[PDB]
Amino acid sequence: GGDTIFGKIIRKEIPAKIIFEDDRCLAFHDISPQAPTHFLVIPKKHISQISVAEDDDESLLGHLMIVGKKCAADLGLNKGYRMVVNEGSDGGQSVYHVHLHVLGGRQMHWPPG
Amino acid sequence: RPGGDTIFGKIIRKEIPAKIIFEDDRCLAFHDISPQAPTHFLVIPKKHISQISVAEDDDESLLGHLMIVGKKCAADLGLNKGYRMVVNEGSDGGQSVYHVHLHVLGGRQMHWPPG
Repeated sequence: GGDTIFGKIIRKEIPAKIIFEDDRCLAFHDISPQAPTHFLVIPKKHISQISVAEDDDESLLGHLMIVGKKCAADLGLNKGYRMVVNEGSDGGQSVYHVHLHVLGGRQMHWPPG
Repeated sequence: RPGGDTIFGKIIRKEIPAKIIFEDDRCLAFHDISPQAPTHFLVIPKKHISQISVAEDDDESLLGHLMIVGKKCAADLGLNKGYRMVVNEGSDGGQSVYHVHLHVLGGRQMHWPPG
């Protein structure tokens, strides 16, 4: 799981509002939401940041996006939504465990930050 | 015509020019014509998928390949302080071209919320 708060969430050591879980990822609502619906999809494998993901991680990263879009449909986001991965300081990455943001329920604007 | 006839299908088939960063059998990376950051490029599959909400379960590897190519191109472009990847879905997501595309933006501090 890793040495971050997201590792604690994976290990069920602190609570989170879990939306979906399987053997390789976990989706849960963001504790500081930026849209009426704002959740995260994270791998259970501790990849600290997208910049260090290996080629063998391709299917896992794609799995996060497929889970993300299936959860978005399940949460009723039929008008659309935005998916975000942050990397590093300029990207605004807040936890050094790879995570996919999914935001919806309001108009998302341009530029995306 | 393989890839469809959105602007991105035309770019895939070299019918409309673009500033290409990387190309392989599965995807194409090229700079955005209206950049929202000092570096702003797109990674698209060559397979036509209109939007992420209709991607199939067996598109997992392809979607992940977009992100791996995105981060490898970011490194090759010297985005050593980081970057943001964005996929827009539908009207609320701000989608304007219905051929799946991953944005990669960097070269400045990105703000929160992401739009």
